[PDB]
Amino acid sequence: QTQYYLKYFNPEIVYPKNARIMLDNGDIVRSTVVNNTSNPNVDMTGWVKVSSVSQIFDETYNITQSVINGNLITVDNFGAKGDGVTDDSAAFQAYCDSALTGQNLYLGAKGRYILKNQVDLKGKGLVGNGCGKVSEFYYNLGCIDVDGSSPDLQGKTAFINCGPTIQNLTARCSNGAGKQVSFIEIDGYLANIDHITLINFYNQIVVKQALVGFNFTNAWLYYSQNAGIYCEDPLNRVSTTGTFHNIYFQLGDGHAMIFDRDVHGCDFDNIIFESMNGGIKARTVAHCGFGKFWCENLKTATSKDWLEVTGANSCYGNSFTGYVKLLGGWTSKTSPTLDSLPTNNYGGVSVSAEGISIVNAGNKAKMLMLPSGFKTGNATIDETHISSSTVTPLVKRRVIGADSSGAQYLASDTYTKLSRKWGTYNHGSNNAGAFYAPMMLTYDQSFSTPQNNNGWKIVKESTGVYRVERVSGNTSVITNGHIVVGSPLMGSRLGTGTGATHGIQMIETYAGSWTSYTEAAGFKVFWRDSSNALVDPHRFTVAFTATS
Amino acid sequence: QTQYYLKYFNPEIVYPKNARIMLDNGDIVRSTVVNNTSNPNVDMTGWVKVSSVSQIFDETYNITQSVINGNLITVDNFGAKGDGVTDDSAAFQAYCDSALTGQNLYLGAKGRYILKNQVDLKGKGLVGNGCGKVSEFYYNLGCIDVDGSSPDLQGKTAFINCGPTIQNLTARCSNGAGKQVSFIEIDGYLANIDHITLINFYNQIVVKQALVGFNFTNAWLYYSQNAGIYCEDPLNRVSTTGTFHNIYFQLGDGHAMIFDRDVHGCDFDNIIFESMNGGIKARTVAHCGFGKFWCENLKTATSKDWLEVTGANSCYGNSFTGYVKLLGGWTSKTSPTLDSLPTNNYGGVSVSAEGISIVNAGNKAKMLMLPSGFKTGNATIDETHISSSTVTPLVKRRVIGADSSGAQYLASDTYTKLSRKWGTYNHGSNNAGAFYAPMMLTYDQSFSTPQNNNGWKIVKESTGVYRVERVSGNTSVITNGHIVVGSPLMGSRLGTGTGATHGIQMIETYAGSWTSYTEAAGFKVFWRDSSNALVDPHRFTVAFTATS
Amino acid sequence: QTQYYLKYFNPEIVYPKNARIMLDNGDIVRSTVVNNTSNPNVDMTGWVKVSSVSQIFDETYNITQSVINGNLITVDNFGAKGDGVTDDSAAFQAYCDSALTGQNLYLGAKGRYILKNQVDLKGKGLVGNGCGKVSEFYYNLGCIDVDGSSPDLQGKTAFINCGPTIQNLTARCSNGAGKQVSFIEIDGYLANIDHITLINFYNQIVVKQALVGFNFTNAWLYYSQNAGIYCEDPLNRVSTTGTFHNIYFQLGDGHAMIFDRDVHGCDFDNIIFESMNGGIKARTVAHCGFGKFWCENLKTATSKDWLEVTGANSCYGNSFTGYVKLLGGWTSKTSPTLDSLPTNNYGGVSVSAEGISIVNAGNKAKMLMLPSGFKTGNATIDETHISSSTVTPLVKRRVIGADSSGAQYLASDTYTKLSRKWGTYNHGSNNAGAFYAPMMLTYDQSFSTPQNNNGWKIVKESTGVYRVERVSGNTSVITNGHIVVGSPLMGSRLGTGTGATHGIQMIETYAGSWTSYTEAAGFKVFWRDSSNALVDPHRFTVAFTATS
Repeated sequence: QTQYYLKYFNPEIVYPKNARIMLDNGDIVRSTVVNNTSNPNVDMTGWVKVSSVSQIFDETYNITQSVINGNLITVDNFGAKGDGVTDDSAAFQAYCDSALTGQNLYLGAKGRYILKNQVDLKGKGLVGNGCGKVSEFYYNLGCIDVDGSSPDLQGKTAFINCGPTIQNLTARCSNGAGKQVSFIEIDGYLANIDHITLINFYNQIVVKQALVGFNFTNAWLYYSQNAGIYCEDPLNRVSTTGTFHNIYFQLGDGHAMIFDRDVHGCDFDNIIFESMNGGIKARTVAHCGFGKFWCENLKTATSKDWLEVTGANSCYGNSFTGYVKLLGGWTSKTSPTLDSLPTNNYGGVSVSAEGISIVNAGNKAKMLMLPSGFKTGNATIDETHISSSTVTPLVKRRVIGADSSGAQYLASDTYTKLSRKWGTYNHGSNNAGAFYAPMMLTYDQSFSTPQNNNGWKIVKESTGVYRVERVSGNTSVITNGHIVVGSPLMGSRLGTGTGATHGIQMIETYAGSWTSYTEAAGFKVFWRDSSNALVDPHRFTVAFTATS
Repeated sequence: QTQYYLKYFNPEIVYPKNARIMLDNGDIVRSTVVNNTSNPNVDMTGWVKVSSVSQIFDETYNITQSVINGNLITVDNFGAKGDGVTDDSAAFQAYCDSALTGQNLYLGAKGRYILKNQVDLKGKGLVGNGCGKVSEFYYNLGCIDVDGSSPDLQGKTAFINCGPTIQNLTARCSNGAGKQVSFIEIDGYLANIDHITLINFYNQIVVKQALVGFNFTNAWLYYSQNAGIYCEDPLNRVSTTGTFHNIYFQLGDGHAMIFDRDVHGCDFDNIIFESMNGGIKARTVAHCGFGKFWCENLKTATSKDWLEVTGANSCYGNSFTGYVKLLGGWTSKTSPTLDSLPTNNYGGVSVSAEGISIVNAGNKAKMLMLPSGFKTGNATIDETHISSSTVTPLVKRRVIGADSSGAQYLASDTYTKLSRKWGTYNHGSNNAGAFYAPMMLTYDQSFSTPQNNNGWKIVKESTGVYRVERVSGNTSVITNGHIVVGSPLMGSRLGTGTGATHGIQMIETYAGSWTSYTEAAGFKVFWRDSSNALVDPHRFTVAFTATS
Repeated sequence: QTQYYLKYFNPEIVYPKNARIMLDNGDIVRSTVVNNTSNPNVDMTGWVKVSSVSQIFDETYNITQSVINGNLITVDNFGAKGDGVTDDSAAFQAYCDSALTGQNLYLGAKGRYILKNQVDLKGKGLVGNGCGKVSEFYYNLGCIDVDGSSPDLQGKTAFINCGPTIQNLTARCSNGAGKQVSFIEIDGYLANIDHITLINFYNQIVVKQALVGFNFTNAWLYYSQNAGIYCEDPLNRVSTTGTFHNIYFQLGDGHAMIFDRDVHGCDFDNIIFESMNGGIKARTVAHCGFGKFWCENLKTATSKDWLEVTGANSCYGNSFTGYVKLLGGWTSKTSPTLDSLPTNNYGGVSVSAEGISIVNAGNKAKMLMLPSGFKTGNATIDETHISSSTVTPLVKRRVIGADSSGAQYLASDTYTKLSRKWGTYNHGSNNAGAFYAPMMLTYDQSFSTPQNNNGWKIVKESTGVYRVERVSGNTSVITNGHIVVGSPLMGSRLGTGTGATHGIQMIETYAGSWTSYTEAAGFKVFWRDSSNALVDPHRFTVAFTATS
């Protein structure tokens, strides 16, 4: 009054419904009741503040601005400044303690949020305001900036009790060298971590308990002092089913990842180690998948394995199925071309352009396929059936030429207990053929015991008459076989040089077995001198086959 | 009265531009025109409500709060309470029917949003307010909570006509046991589903039509009654190019995934089945990739395959290239070590620490590489050229020792139509050498037909004279070959035991072929008794080579 | 003027603290100072506008609406209309130039944002308002719509200097056919691109410099005129460590991806080419991973390789470890079954249901494993040790039958410098056995030089007496060997047909070596006629072994 509007509360006045006056601070209040005689400066019953968002409406929706302000709540709602100077830890904590906030903590649109004290997320996840490059340009636009010089953070993790989300985040530690300040603690059971950039800290990601259903992707993890990702697993729960994809570890003083204990069934792919002092370290790595790794340079170390498994025979069952690039000091115990050890191999299948190989932890056996053919780690190559119960022989087929139409002809071999052959075929005359590796067997009267081949031995029956005979228990037979008798050493083991002439006679299995069915138990060799008298060589060879 | 501000409309007054009065409800209006005589209680032409966000400005931008309220719109804008009690289905529908809303439906920051009626998304995608763990703690902070006890949802899907996005979402069905309430229907063509947690429901994800360009990742799918993901494909369009990564299926009464029909070119990786009653089931699985699976325990079943393909020879072309962990009843038809069947194999390549194998659906053939060597499923191993047209022989090289420098010496074999040899070398004297598997061929006058090896047979020419000769059509030759004659059976097939002495004579291909060029068609064998008289054995063997 | 509220500034009046009056435009101002005599129409010192959000409070937080409006800032804050008509480029630029905005540029909830001029993102990333299907329905709800008919955009990229984020975005170019308008330029070092849909444009994604730590996933890239993704790398920095997953390239006039130069250590998986005119093209592709590709139809081309590498021997070290589906004209140079070339193979390991193979770029060698066995590209298969220094022989073991318990019996072979054998065993009599490939060696007086096998030759000592002897430098020995003498050609090279009878005598290495220890240097062959007189064959064979 008169030429401006201003009226303060007057205890003599009765204010009607909708009457407006000013509080002593100048803010306008509106009476919501008839006959209002209450002083709004001490009692707001029957009054509302007109500048409150509960009294402001969006006519598009016919709701209050108060309701619209529930759409997105951030740390800015709780007084966070994000100004690169002011400690926002209390505001972050108030956010996490509030009944109004959702599953995650959110940053405001723009801000470098300083934290000088530990924040207990109380099970809330963490969502930032962008996943930036490792530069001041991005830190100034949007990040969490933990004050590593703060005495209350020394030896501690900046965020504890994180929920199942860390995403869309840039977070650094400033002035924390030597202070062992780690960034965030998150439980290993059920996590999605994606699109993060972490800078400095001791341990960047501290996994609590053990991995299970833990997914981690698209992370730039720079300058950690101890580890990018650390999992102590103090109760030895055994980590499983963790995925680690698209991670760039750069210029860390320690390792990329440290598991103090055991990891099973985890997957690692498209990982970069650039100037780290260690790759992935674990006690036990079992049935894990490893894809592409790019390992280039070491910070201060001279030589490090990209994967370091400390337990004896504790690296096994793995799939090393991406190329591992090694430059500037990195080594590998998983290459297909690596020679096997008798024990403590990094067990698994290894597949890359280097080779296709497979090895177990506790044995020398290793097979490798290369463009040239095959290599073995134990000087042995087995060929058998997939079924352990099948006891048939194998047949090998091999291209040896063409048939008359010009198509490839694959010839079949034979390798049974009784026969070794390699098939062939004459397409001119249309006849099968074969090449033979016969049984060879030598008689020598100077042997302490008779030589035996496959259940046959040679014995003297009488002067000039020798039996190539079956020993007890040999029930196998010769069927239509080939027979060659070798050269005699006469008179002594050295031989005199005199000769002799041989003939043979078959030994039947039953009466008529040979005559009628070309089945024989064995055969006799008869030796005679130039006067056709029976004579005894000191030593002689025979060669024969058990089939045609 | 003059001690407070309150003036209602008066029809006798002319209100100037910018004059303020109160509506009968107490809200202030401002005249926007000169000479205003319109009653704002019945006609707002020429007036504006001052408490509207269209009349409130952010001076930082010189725009109205109305404009700023277009940045993010959620179901809260349409009256959703998210209070764990109130049915918000009408508010969700209003959101989807609004001209103001964008591609997706969004939840507000905090809320447990109850739905008691089906929501038609009208092509909008769905974005939640967090991907939480499977616990009341997260449901209370942020989720959709479908009332499965609602009669209007029995046997139906809660959300229909979903757009190409489902993300950042926690959704449960409460009190829906036995009511067959499914969560969401989404078209198979062009989808991105990521970072979701779904709890209960009959089918959690209902795919409409068939997959193509369908990407699904980072999902915790717990307690489904029938399937985590169901694709009927009623028109048999054939699903393709679907990706399924980082999915944790736990404690479902049915399967993880059910395809009633056919799936081609899809990828499955880092999947967990924990206490399910079934894995992935399909009619046909063709040219799909399968990576790491962790399969642990069954809910009520005793034995289930992790992958179940029902069609005969309908599992083929696949890549089973991650380790499949099997615990507590899970089985597999895809292990590298599994024996092949004559038909209905789960066709594909299988690569893990268990082995490297390859098999087709409709045939017994299967090759397996292990640390020890090789195993075959059909008792056969072929060795040939990659080209089907090449008809040269192969050469196998094998390490047999060292050369004089101490380097590995790989010796070469020979396997042609006419020669079987294994090479060697003497590095002391610097001479090549070889081991031989000769052709063997036996004459027997008791044979019904002459024995033939590779186009050669033995025939009697005259008393004591035999030709080892080429049959009609055999145009192959012996070049500088080795010849051994075997032992004679005289007088009868059994043999008398008398002997005989042999000599040979070559059979030339043309005049001088042997004498000048060591080429022969064959050779004659001459047999004589101890008086040097020509004599006829009943049966005898020869062994010879076609090369030196 | 008593029946409404309106008072303008009066220079005669002294306004107390909290007094309210109207500016000449009608907006209310409140005095913040005592004794206020300043005209708020020309000087706002000592006054505040009551309709400003700095003067509106959310009592839930006790903060101003101004603070809450810092939670999310979009292009709408800078006057963008998103109305499908108005050019918003100036608003987008103002956003990027503002001190108030964070790491990324954001779109408002709903809008089709027209851009007629280039926007310089100034290092900000780009976040849209949804990743939609390729349809007007989604463009109308939320997208960037670049006006390709704008002369100022011809031959240019619409967005330059993008930060490390492109996500949640739909962007099209309208009316740009032939105008070479590209969408966005982003640096190759440190990027996360995900959940995007791009429609038309010349190059959709223009990578500046070279890839490193570049992650790209979940993209629908339709109708590009030249390339979905283009990387010039003008300085030949060499691209590395880029990931390209879940990309659907459809109906482009050019290629999916074009690298003008070199790519190392990159990963490509779950990619679709549908009616493109080219796949991935690069100069050099080194140590890259390729997973599943679905290649179906060409737009106007007749035949195209899914991967096209132009440099000679510049495709090497790769992993082709997913199935590549080829339909409607697409071809491949990476199939396991493809025959090798002598040079310019697409080098790498290839693993799918088609086969398991490995090949290098610059050599014919290629090994392939199939269900049937093995195939080689160079007519050769090697078998050796993984270690290059090991010089022992190998032993091959092969199933040939069963032992007496019915278990598989694997027999061992022998292949040394001196011995070729295949083992067997008689489980009836419990005796080992063997099949033999002996050394064969022929004497021929018509040879210009003696035949030598493995350091042994045959020489005439005297009439009828021949030495099978070691040549100079052969220090190897026969130990308990088998000896077979072959058939004599008498009188001439052709032979007369007369015979002869042989005997042998060993040649010792030292006195008693044979007699006592069965060690020999060689052996003599003695030939005699039917009168027992020494005689000289023209030619004869021997066969012997160096071991028993």
